[PDB]
Amino acid sequence: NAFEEVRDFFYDRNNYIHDLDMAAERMFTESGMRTGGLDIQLAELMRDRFGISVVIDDNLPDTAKRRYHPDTKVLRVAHWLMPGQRAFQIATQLALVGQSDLISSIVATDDQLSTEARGVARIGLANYFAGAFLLPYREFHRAAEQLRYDIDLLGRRFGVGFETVCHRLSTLQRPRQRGIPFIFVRTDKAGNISKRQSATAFCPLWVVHDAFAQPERIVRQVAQMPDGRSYFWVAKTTAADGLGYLGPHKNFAVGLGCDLAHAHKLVYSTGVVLD
Ligand SMILES: [Ca+2]
Ligand SMILES: [Ca+2]
Ligand SMILES: [Cl-]
Ligand SMILES: [Cl-]
Ligand code: NA
Ligand code: NA
Repeated sequence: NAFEEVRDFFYDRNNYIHDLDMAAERMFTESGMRTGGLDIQLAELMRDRFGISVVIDDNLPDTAKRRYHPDTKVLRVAHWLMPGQRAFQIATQLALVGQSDLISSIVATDDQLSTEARGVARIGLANYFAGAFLLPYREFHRAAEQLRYDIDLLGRRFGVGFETVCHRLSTLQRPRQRGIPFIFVRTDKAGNISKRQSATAFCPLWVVHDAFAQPERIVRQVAQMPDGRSYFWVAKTTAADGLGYLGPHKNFAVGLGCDLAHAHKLVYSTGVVLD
C-alpha cells in the first residue's frame, strides 16, 4: 500500500518537513508576498522566476484543478477555484518545478519506499510546500495563537478552506516553535478515514463522522483515546465547492483532536456538556 508507506514517511518526520517548510517561508518573505490575493502574487512570481505563465481556464481535461503545459511553460488553473485554491495549485506547481531536487532529496531519505510510494510522496511534498507557502509558518503560528485556533477565522484571514487550515495546524512541529499537537482525521460518508498523528503512536471515529449530522456546523466533543487520555475534538464537513484542497467530487468531514491538557488554548473549549 503506497499510501500507507507515505503515511509512515510523514509520521517518522512528525508531520513536519523542515527544509520544504523553510523554503516556502523564505520564498514568501524574500519575494515580498503578503497574505491576501496570493493567487495573483504567485502568478507574478512564477512568471518572474521561472518564465511560467499562469492562466485561469475552464474545460481542463477531466475537471482537474490544474494542467501544466511543459512545452510552452503554461500552467492552467481551474476557473471554478476560489483565490485560495488557485494559489494552492500554483504553489504546488512551483514546488514541482522549482523545488524538484529538494523534494527528491527528501524522498530519498526513506530507503524502503517503493516506486509507487515515491510518486505519492513527491505529490504529497509538493502539496505540503503549497500549504506552507500559503500559510507561512511563523505568521500562521502567530495567527493561530492570537485567534485561539479558530479554524474558520484562520481560513477567512488567510483566504483558505477549512481542511487547508486543519492540515496546516497538524504540521506545526517546527522545533522550538511548536503549535498545539493535533491528530488530524479526514473521513468520507462511507467511513474511509485518513488519520495523521504528530505526538501519538496508536478510536472514537464519531469525533469526526458526527459532523455529517450537522453539515457545515462545528461539532465539538471530548473522547478518550487508546492511551487512556481524553482528547478535545473539533470537526466540520467541508463544502463541495472551490475552496479547500479536498476534491468537490464528494463530501468529507475533517477534524482535529488535541490532548485535553492543551485544550485551554482553543476557543472551542468553552461550553456545556451532554451525552
Ligand atoms: Ca516508521
Ligand atoms: Ca471546500
Ligand atoms: Cl496535486
Ligand atoms: Cl484552500
Ligand atoms: Na536537510
Ligand atoms: Na511524533
